[PDB]
Amino acid sequence: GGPLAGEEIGGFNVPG
Repeated sequence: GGPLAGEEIGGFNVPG
């Protein structure tokens, strides 16, 4: 949840 990645949908982290 959020504008980047970290969750199944979105998140707060880069997809690194």
